[PDB]
Amino acid sequence: ENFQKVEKIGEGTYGVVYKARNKLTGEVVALKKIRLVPSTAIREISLLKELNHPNIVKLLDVIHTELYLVFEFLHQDLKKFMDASALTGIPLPLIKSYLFQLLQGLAFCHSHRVLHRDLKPQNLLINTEGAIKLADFGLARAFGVTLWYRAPEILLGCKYYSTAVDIWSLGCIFAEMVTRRALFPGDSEIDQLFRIFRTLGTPDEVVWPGVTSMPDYKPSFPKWARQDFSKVVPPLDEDGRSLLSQMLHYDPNKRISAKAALAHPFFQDVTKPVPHLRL
Ligand SMILES: CC(C)(O)Cn1cc(-c2nc(NC3CCN(S(=O)(=O)C4CC4)CC3)ncc2C(F)(F)F)cn1
Repeated sequence: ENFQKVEKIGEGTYGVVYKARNKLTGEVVALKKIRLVPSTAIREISLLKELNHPNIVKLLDVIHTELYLVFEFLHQDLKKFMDASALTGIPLPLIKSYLFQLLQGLAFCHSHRVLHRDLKPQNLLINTEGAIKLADFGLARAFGVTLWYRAPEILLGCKYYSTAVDIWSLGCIFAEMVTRRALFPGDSEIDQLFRIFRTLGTPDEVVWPGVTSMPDYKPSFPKWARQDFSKVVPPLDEDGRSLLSQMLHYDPNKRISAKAALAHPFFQDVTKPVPHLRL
């Protein structure tokens, strides 16, 4: 009744997303219809209405009548942009700008103990003004599949994972912007873990204390040597490779925080370019 659906723009784990217009006000929004409401989800989603930041997609309204989530609408995601930019690549100053802004978004959310848990290029939304924003923060915790961006602690069965899972995912996305190919495109959970291990080396107690005690760890995992890191994201410079290395540390406690990543020398020359978007 209150929204005219314009077109289907996405499908998440929790429901279909439509571009829609408010019939009273004329505001254009993204309207997510949540699939099959538990009272704890209502309370958790209501708290996310408060979590406002320029690099977080705004949750405008929660409508529990007879659950719909009304979000800010952006015109493109980073997957479509990367695919449009595949001949030439995204220029490094724009990659750097986007990574910086996404680390600002993560630093804000993490400072409020809110995790994303499922970052992927389709969750990263851009506009014509050079902004990039994170979509879906806090929904995984509120409500309770691409594996390519999943942290190794998740894949090894850790129940009580941390803000570090989002840094991992963002490092994977960073690498993909630079190289124009997904870093770890696994098509099952074991294929995902084995692709990580084939690049970064099979983890052991030296690099990741406690790893051999993790729920899904098996002593029978093959033991791959770690690849030379300059083979992973050529031709990214040593500042970018250093930052990526720190985002992809196995040990979640060693992995760089969003806040510390913002201070990395890679961002010494950061700027805010505007992308040419074809809408
Ligand atoms: C993935 C998910 C799980 O995040 C759920 N999901 C959420 C959205 C969403 N989408 C938009 N805008 C769209 C962005 C993609 N582009 S595209 O590149 O032309 C198209 C993909 C080819 C169309 C416009 N704006 C806001 C949101 C929200 F606020 F809801 F996040 C889309 N899917």
